[PDB]
Amino acid sequence: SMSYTWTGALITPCAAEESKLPINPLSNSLLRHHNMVYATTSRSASLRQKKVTFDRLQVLDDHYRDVLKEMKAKASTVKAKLLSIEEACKLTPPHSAKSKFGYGAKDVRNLSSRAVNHIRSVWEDLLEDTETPIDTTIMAKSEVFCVQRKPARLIVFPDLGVRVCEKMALYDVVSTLPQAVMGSSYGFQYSPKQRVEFLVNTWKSKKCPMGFSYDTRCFDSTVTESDIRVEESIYQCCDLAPEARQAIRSLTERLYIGGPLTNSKGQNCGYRRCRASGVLTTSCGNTLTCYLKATAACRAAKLQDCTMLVNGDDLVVICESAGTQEDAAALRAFTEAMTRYSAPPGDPPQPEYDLELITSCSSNVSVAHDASGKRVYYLTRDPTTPLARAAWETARHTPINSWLGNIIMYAPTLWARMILMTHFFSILLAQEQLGKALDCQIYGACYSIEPLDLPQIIERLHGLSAFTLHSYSPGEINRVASCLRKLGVPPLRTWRHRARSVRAKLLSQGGRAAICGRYLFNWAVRTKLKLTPIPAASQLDLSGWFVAGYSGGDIYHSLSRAR
Ligand SMILES: Nc1cc(Cn2c(C(=O)O)c(-c3ccc[nH]c3=O)c3cc(C(F)(F)F)ccc32)ccn1
Repeated sequence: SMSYTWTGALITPCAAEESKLPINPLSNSLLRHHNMVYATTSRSASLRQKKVTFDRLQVLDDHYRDVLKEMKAKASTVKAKLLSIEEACKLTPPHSAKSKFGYGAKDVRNLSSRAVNHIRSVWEDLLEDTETPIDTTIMAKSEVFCVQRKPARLIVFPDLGVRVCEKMALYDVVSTLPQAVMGSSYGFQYSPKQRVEFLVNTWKSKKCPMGFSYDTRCFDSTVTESDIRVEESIYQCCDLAPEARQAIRSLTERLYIGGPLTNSKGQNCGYRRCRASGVLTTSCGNTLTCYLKATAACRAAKLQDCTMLVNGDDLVVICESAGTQEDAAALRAFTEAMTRYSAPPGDPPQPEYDLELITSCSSNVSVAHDASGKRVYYLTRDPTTPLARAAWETARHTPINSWLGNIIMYAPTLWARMILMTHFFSILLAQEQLGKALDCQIYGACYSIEPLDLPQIIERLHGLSAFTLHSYSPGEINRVASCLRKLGVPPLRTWRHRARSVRAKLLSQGGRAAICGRYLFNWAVRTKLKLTPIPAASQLDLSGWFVAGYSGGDIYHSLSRAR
């Protein structure tokens, strides 16, 4: 069937859309080639519509059926809980899109009578009605990139009342079931330090390793109605409350498999028969589907001792090499099986014989040295998109601060330490906003974090070595330096000067600011301060941080204030 059908009504914006990076003094201190930075808008939605619209031909075989039964046997160990309305309301982001039924996210979080009454009526309707397609809104996503232009991605999501109900029926399932089924292959259970440990240990565990990343073209569009019902067959192996079983059945038929698309103007836009990007099950569903297809494809290809690491549609496979020619042929056979399963590649996969050459989750393993000169593996990535987005976020107040998420996840990197920490600490200190909580996203969930808590967060996620790395690889240094020239970012010598300045100011303030000056900026001075474990680090409650993926799932993970 066609992934989408369209009526001809346009994908419309709800307000004015900015596509150009503003010319602002603060963003210009970071990045001077402003014309290279752009934001996607609904103006390019028709280009995206053409790309995502195609017929799927799916052919399943015994390898696929065998893997599925093995996955279901593991899912059969899970007992999932129904969340109460209050628990589901507390998981709603404060700025989540308001309902069309007269209430918004603040009303949901406050358990207002109107929000609660409407959520209760939506829940009862899921229990009673197994068939009526649930309406969804389609919007073009506003995302920032550097030139060389991408068309806007499309987001499809149901009303606020439905999203609260999805959490009630499925939040516990999507949070616990993926690790139960996929074990060590489930990527979202790892902090960045654990992910690098898993990759390095997996690579080193092979007698002669070969690895490859597999990029599916327009993954959500390749997901079939059969794939979504197969995904439901896995959820149904859980021990579930009867209302949760019915809600999952109803949500699968009325929402997950497909449904009508409405634009921001309320006009009927078309019909979807593939994965919706904005539902609670998107991450879990994509991860399970990708794992199932790849596991089965590995068997069809006769790839030996395969270890997968999956996060949504992002897949990396590490296996036992059979020689370059045999691997080359087995990888073509893997791609052929993935294509039969309706997961064709975007770029054909390439066999890799060096772990640092593999790019997975846009990131690669690199090596630096700690204070003792000991090799430390860590994950890095090309800093182009992070810097372009940090420039945008400096010029415009944005709901999600990718710069903050990037400092947290890429804390050991040369570019996060020298540029992002320096730039934002300098601005926030000048604004007396170091203690102001900002929103960022980790594995798709929203967190409210104060920049002053960064040292202890970084220590937990990466270890104290995140504050001592030096002797970065020439390849990593060249990539950063070349990115700075391309974007017109001041050179690393300028960042060192600026860091010494903000470090001095931070130390002069004492308290949490001085801890930031000591730990975050020790790289900027020859006279190193002694770095010991931060007491606050062991006290941090990072439960929920690296458990599961929630992209598009409308999840907020910071504490709810009492009432
Ligand atoms: N492109 C992708 C990424 C993922 C998963 N993912 C995300 C994500 O946005 O979900 C981040 C991630 C990066 C920055 C801020 N917040 C985050 O969550 C991240 C960072 C690392 C690491 F390299 F830093 F370890 C590894 C995997 C990561 C899944 C599918 N496609």
